[PDB]
Amino acid sequence: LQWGHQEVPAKFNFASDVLDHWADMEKAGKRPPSPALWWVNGKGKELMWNFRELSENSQQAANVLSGACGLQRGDRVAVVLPRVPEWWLVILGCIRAGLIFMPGTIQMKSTDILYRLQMSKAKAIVAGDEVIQEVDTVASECPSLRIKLLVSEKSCDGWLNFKKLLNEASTTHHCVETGSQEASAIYFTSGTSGLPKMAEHSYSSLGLKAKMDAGWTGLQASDIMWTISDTGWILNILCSLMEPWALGACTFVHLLPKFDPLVILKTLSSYPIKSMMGAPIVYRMLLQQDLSSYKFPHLQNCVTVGESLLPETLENWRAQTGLDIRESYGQTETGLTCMVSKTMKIKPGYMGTAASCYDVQIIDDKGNVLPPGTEGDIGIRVKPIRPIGIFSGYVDNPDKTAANIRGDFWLLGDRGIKDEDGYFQFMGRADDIINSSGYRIGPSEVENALMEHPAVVETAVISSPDRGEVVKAFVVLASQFLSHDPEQLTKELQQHVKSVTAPYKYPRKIEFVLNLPKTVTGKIQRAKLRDKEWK
Ligand SMILES: Nc1ncnc2c1ncn2[C@@H]1O[C@H](COP(=O)(O)CP(=O)(O)OP(=O)(O)O)[C@@H](O)[C@H]1O
Ligand SMILES: [Cl-]
Ligand SMILES: [Cl-]
Ligand SMILES: [Cl-]
Ligand SMILES: [Mg+2]
Ligand SMILES: [Mg+2]
Repeated sequence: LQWGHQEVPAKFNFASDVLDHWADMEKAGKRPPSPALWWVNGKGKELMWNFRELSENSQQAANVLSGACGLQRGDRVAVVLPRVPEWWLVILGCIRAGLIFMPGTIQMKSTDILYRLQMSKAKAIVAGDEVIQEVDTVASECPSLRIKLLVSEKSCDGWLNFKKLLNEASTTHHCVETGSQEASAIYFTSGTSGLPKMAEHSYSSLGLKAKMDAGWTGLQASDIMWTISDTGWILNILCSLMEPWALGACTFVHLLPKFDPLVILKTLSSYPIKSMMGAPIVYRMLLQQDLSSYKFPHLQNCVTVGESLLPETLENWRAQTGLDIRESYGQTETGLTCMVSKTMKIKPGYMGTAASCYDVQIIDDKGNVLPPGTEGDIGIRVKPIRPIGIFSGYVDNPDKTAANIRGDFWLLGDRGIKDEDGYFQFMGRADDIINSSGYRIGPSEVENALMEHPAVVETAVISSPDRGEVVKAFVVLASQFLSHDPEQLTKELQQHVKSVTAPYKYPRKIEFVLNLPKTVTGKIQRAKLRDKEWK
């Protein structure tokens, strides 16, 4: 890879360097025993660890992984757990013992579990009892897999008993003196644009970056943050674990087994949660609940990431709660990239300014920095100095990593515009923009236009070969419209878009379909549709 060099300490480890500072303050009486992790299941069980208990209990976890499981420094460990405290303990265990943690969603099918296990050559899997049947259907096809570690109230033959081993383990573990650029995590990307990519992160690219970013949410040392996230995604490590614990703040975890928005509302209203992080969908769902009946005067900080925060959602939330939602932007490869900080003015439709380690710019085809107000590719300067926070590269695929470097910049693959104050506005995934008859057409606008029509339940807008190409809509019809003549309905839909947007943006092709392809997270796979359209 030719992408600069870093200015980092030789060694870094979040457990030893950040977390164990807080444990030591408590132990030296320099700080009172302060809550670190507060977990509830929504059924009347709660558990809380202070910083000393977290440190002792996660040292036990490192002992289990390194001792009982025989795992050696650099060994790769898949972690497929729901929102249970053992996820936080196991990840910390991995960090202490110098093991590469590889989190995945419990929402995975057995074919996804096979793909990840095989692709990553995982030596271990840590799972809960609701995924062990799926794991065991495919585990024999995974020749690198040596250890199956189960987190459960029950035992299963073939699986080591985490909870029992944890309790037998010493609360003293000698934390590995891990290198700042040594591999700490592998995150599989969610698969929006294609097969999941294996994104390697270092001890510093996660923990030092998080340390440097600490407090961007508005969180402070005496506060409680609720990050609402699947444990399988990078959001969970960066905001659920690292942000609060860099600050000595408490992280709040609700099992939330059904992701029920009324449960989220009740939780916010019943617990002294000062800050929350969730995808835009969380706020949208909350706005459809009865916010007159469930007040949360304690809540101060509302942040979001993952997709565009609609000005409409921002404005309704403000009206209904008196709070701002502060948007952030990034990707698995880069972590927190742009954000609206606690002190910054909120500009609806904009996702903030560069995160501190980063020179984020809009760049042209040659890698040159563009003036404000010009649409281009969003990029992070990586030469001559690669900033702390950027990942280590795609596992096994250095060609792929190199292919995203343009001149001095890492390409995010997203289009944007930067305003006069340096705020970014997201302008779509670069590969999804349609070029027809010398026009550039973004799919979101066409999709939104289509969705206004009562006939349309869901839609994806993609390029199709023609005039170079043409705008095509895939449309899932409302049941009552399936009986309509499709030629006539196509014309009616084409005419409708032509009336809400620039007429050069209308879908010249419309295909009616019964479902759209989506990732495990529900993101429409436009690439997949596009690939098939071009054949
Ligand atoms: N505030 C925001 N506004 C609009 N889009 C956002 C955003 N924050 C993140 N994103 C989108 O989410 C992407 C990062 O998502 P990731 O979690 O890294 C997996 P993905 O890129 O969807 O899958 P893939 O890499 O497997 O194709 C960004 O590159 C961007 O397109
Ligand atoms: Cl320290
Ligand atoms: Cl729930
Ligand atoms: Cl929204
Ligand atoms: Mg991506
Ligand atoms: Mg509709």
